[PDB]
Amino acid sequence: QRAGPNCPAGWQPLGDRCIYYETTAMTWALAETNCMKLGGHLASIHSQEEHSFIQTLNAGVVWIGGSACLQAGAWTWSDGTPMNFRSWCSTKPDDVLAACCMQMTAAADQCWDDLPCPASHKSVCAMTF
Repeated sequence: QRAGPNCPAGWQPLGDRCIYYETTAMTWALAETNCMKLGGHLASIHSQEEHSFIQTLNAGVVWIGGSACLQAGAWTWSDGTPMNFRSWCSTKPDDVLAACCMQMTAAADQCWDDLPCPASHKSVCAMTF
């Protein structure tokens, strides 16, 4: 008798860790809110190939990077520090109040590009224990 796979319940312990995914267009507001109630936040990437994962699914854009709309040139994670690895294309254009919620389109040629926040795109959430 040894009950204990990975996650507790109402989650998705794919492999070992725990991650979530959706399809219906639900931006930061719709995603983050529902995601918060679950227990986690907008997933991220490190192994790179994992980035290919969300790109392989294809279901809109993915809100993953953080946010910046109350400082002078300061981009970080959702609520921490910044990341690395990103040689898709040149740096994002502009960086004023015009955009507050970062965004990485998913057209293959769209390349990363900040957004103003309203753009109901699929949700990509991850988590651990």
